[PDB]
Amino acid sequence: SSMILKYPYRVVDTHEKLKEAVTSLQGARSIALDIEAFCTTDQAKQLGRISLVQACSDAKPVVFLFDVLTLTPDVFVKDMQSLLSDREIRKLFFDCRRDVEALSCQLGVKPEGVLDLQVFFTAIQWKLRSVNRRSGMGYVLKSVAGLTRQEGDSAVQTAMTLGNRPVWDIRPLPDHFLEYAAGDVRHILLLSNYLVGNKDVPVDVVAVERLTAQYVEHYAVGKPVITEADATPAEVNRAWLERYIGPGGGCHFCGAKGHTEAECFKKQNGKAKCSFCGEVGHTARNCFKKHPQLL
Ligand SMILES: Nc1ccn([C@@H]2O[C@H](COP(=O)(O)O)[C@@H](O)[C@H]2O)c(=O)n1
Ligand SMILES: Nc1ccn([C@@H]2O[C@H](COP(=O)(O)O)[C@@H](O)[C@H]2O)c(=O)n1
Ligand SMILES: [Mn+2]
Ligand SMILES: [Mn+2]
Ligand SMILES: [Zn+2]
Ligand SMILES: [Zn+2]
Repeated sequence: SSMILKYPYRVVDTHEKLKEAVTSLQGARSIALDIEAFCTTDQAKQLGRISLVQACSDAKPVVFLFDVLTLTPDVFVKDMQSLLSDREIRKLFFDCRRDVEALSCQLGVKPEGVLDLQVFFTAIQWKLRSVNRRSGMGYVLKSVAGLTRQEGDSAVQTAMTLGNRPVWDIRPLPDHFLEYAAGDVRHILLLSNYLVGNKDVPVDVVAVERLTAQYVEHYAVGKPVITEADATPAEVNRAWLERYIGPGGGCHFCGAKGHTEAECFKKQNGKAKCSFCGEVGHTARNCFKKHPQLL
């Protein structure tokens, strides 16, 4: 878990390095994936030109940064297609919608065996609280693993937030861009250890796989997606949650949707609080301090 965050990045920008990277990823059970794309003038939904594809698997302690721009999409696809198409190797994503659209549109490939960890988290929230909101990476790492992320380089982040320039076109890439690019795939693989193969997780992995497959089918159609699967960008389709995860949950104490019994203020505020000694759990009439004859 802690070891994954210390994986160094290896830039893959030659045919020789690509063949070696493929060989490693071919022996994996799970591969975390992400993309860095050109920032657009529109700042649109559809990702710009693919610059990097980031990969980090369980087979080797390393983050591959595939320079798709240098290699070209044709070279990258020829060596990575069957790997991406192999359903026996799980492809991990954190919000896969735009990435899947980009892989379909720009690279001509639809990945198989996809698991979307953002959707996984929302599916847990649906099961327990009838909440269909998508949460950011920082929130999910905190909530699931207890970690607080460092946060990205601010000059890198400001350049992306401005969106007046491609940013990821420039070669060679400076180290603080390469480190920024490598960050999310480390976090994704780390999250999979907490969410996948864990009996305390109240949703089955196969159910989230099938829910993720609906996203992949919707977003990998060989062309730009006009109609979104979700009502707003920061939520998950409720009918899809109903179908693949089941009914939404709620508080077992007060009956309300939006929180669990462990978070319930009505439960905690409703407990007996001793007016004489202040302790929760008994009243003053049953207090041993106030009434030592009881002890
Ligand atoms: N405009 C938006 C707003 C949110 N989102 C998604 O919803 C998540 C939660 O965003 P908020 O932090 O705004 O709640 C983001 O991490 C992102 O995946 C999006 O993709 N587009
Ligand atoms: N943690 C929480 C959150 C909400 N609640 C209660 O649940 C009810 C409905 O919650 P919302 O206000 O989120 O809709 C309210 O009566 C609120 O006080 C609670 O008792 N504990
Ligand atoms: Mn992404
Ligand atoms: Mn990223
Ligand atoms: Zn409650
Ligand atoms: Zn007392």
